[PDB]
Amino acid sequence: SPVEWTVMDVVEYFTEAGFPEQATAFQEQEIDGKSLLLMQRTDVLTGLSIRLGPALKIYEHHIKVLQQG
Amino acid sequence: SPVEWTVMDVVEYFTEAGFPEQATAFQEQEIDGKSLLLMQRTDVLTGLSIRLGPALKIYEHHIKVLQQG
Amino acid sequence: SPVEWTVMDVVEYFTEAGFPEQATAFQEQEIDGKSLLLMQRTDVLTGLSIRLGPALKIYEHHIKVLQQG
Amino acid sequence: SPVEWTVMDVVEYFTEAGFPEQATAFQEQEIDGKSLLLMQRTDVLTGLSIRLGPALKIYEHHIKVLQQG
Amino acid sequence: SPVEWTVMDVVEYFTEAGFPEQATAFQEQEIDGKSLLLMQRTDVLTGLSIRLGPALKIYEHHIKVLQQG
Repeated sequence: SPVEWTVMDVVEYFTEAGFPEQATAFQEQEIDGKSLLLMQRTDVLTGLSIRLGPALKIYEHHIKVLQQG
Repeated sequence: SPVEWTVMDVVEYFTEAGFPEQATAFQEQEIDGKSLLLMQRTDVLTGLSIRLGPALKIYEHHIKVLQQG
Repeated sequence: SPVEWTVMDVVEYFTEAGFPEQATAFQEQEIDGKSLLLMQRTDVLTGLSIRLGPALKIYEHHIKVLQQG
Repeated sequence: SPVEWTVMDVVEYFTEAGFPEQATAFQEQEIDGKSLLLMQRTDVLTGLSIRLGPALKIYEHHIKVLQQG
Repeated sequence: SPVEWTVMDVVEYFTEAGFPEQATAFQEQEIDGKSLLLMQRTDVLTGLSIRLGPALKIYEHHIKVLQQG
């Protein structure tokens, strides 16, 4: 079902996961669930224009978790 | 055949494929079919100045598909 | 343990370590101890906007050491 | 042999090779024949500030060919 | 002994090696001998804000040589 998430679904997920400031970057880059499942580490860390601290946790604890589950 | 595509052909491909806003980047970077078949992942995600969501699908389901065909 | 360090704990650590000018970058990027243990080499050298000389020592003699201890 | 080419020699080569617009970037970056033989793929695609399309051909059909000869 | 070099020692080295314009970047990035021995290729090519041609020689013929000697 993550593969079916809209951009707004992705924004809502990261808002509810505790990254409401960084969630808007997924809207800015038009990242839906299908694109989310295609992202690699450098895409999150350097491609979203977000601070490195949250970016590291967004990838390792959510994007990577989503791609593996 | 992609290898013979002009820059106009590459722009038309991504427009017809549903990326009309991103197709502009292929004109800006003067990417013909021969250059298209040389592109790697980071060239699409960071070399076109396009949004990451569309860039991820452009590489995975189009540039990669054309190169493997 | 480092995994529980706050952002201000991280800034304090690098201040005591002799990088007080670079310590502000960890505050800027909101890097706590959990984020610190997720960092890779390029994150320190290109993601903190600090000088390269201090960045190389910060990674080799502190971040690496903390991740390996 | 290319290893002896001056910066101007490199500029004239790419001018004669059909990349006159991109040839000035080798003057800007002060790339002589010895530097040319040290370049890797990302150096051409991101280090010359040239368009991606021409840069891909410049690496694949010229710089790589000179390094492998 | 290279590991004991100060920042200006490094600046002096690259000036005498024939890179006086690029030697200033080692002062700007506060790179002493200890930091010089930690540098990798991409640090020289993208982290010093120097022209690519000289940067390629600086890494291959000097920084790599010092690290291996």
